[PDB]
Amino acid sequence: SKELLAEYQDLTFLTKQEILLAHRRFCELLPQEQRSVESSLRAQVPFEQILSLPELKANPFKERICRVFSTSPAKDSLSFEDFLDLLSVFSDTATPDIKSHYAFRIFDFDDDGTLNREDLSRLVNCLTGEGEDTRLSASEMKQLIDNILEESDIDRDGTINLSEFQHVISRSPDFASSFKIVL
Repeated sequence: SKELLAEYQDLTFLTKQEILLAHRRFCELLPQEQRSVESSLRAQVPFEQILSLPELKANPFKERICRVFSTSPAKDSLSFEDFLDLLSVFSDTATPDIKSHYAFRIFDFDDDGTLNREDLSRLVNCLTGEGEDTRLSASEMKQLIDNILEESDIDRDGTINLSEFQHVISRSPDFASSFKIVL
């Protein structure tokens, strides 16, 4: 995390200065839970330290973004190698397929390759239950999940794979192109 030496697997769209600027962002992000002595390297940066700054509060996808970036167990989360590989997906120069693959992984909670009906409900409820979702506004998406899955499940298993997601979302890849960062 804090050193630039030990086995950095980063096949990525960032040149030598873009990595140095992103390393300075990761350095400002690093020190509150380990405040002065930087002891736990491939473990911090955590969701507590991502939640630390102003506009990471009513963004319903910030814990989803953290989980696709690294994570697996709680508190052992976004190391610097994860830190570069992630924003490389949103870099200018990065391909529409790696951005549509990231959009699939926001809906695919357990990362097994398939959007199940429960994981599509839990993602869409995370963004829709913010500005007063009353009982009819909850029932409209709780009925429309089953009907989106019934129509997009072309292969038969009752669960949306990456081929069936990209048949609805990016067969001509227009939505797949619109995922750019400012670095």
